[PDB]
Amino acid sequence: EQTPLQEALNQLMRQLQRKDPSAFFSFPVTDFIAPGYSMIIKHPMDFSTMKEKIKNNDYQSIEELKDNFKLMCTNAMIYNKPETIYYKAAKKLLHSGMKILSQERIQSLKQSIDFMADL
Ligand SMILES: COc1cc(-c2cn(C)c(=O)c3cnccc23)cc(OC)c1CN(C)C
Repeated sequence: EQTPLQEALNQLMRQLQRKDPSAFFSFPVTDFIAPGYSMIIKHPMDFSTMKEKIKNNDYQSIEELKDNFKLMCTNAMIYNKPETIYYKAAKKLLHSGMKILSQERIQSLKQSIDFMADL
């Protein structure tokens, strides 16, 4: 049993994950695979945590999910240097994600979500 907001967040989530076919951003970055990551990135974020926040109804607006998505890409652009494949994939993912999470699309969903309340 999910609210219209939760289901809209999951559809956007699945569309965002299709822009990351390499699964670079599907799971948290550990210190084991990236030394000093916990000491450099103060607010780590990844697709798995965002999906967990959706299922626990932690997200309030699509904008909050969009803020986490921006944080996810910018984190990779701080820890990784501009030549790295992680930096370049994060830059491309962020740009694609901003078109998906555009104010135009966030709006069509806000109306449909609202129309599913108050009968
Ligand atoms: C959690 O798992 C993975 C994380 C990364 C990964 C991501 N980001 C954003 C980074 O900045 C990063 C920085 N240094 C080293 C690694 C990463 C890469 C993976 O493989 C290439 C896997 C493993 N498979 C799921 C694909």
